[PDB]
Amino acid sequence: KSLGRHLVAEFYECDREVLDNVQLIEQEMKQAAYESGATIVTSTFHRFLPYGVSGVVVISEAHLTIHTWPEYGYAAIDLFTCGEDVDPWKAFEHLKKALKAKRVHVVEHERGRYDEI
Amino acid sequence: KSLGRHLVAEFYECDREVLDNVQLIEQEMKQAAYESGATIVTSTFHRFLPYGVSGVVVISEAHLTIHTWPEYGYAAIDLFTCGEDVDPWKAFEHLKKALKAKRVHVVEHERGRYDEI
Repeated sequence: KSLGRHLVAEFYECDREVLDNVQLIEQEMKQAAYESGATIVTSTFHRFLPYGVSGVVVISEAHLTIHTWPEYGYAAIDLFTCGEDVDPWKAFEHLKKALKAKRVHVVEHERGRYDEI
Repeated sequence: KSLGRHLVAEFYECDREVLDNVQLIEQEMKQAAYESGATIVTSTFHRFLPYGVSGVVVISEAHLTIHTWPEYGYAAIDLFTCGEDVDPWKAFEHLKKALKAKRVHVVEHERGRYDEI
């Protein structure tokens, strides 16, 4: 149907200690990419004091990104995967559990629809 | 009304040679980040084989990403920016021009709505 599947997710009421832990966030993001069966290309995570954590796990022709706002218990997550063998929802599940999100809103986009290309 | 603005764009019928030029793509992506008013934290580009370029420019609490499919003249672009000072539509303009897309579809998402946070 499409080259890739992309989940644009809003995570609310997360564990704020976790959202402010850059080493833990990177760990859980890499674990999520593994759960989805994705192949990791590179991974870069950082936390600059005035903010929360930001990071990206670049995968084959796609990416998993996260930007956290500990002060609001909120996280902006994007799970973009390519290939019928890579499931964005597996990454979503692991992350939802790891961040202890109590409320989520997710929009799923078909990136590169075959009838559009 | 929200922490950030997010453009999910589909670029069709792009200059396939540009889509497969990893150095040029990197230049236009960082330049697009400049024109939008964002602050680049880091960036990482990789070329997919036999064809394709992947890249992510991490900015303050956000990101700009691109995944190209030269064999289809298609590129999946994401322009997520935070702050009233950064406008994702400027990056879009620069990229539309750089890739010479002849048809584009863009969805704008509000990431982290204040009324939800």
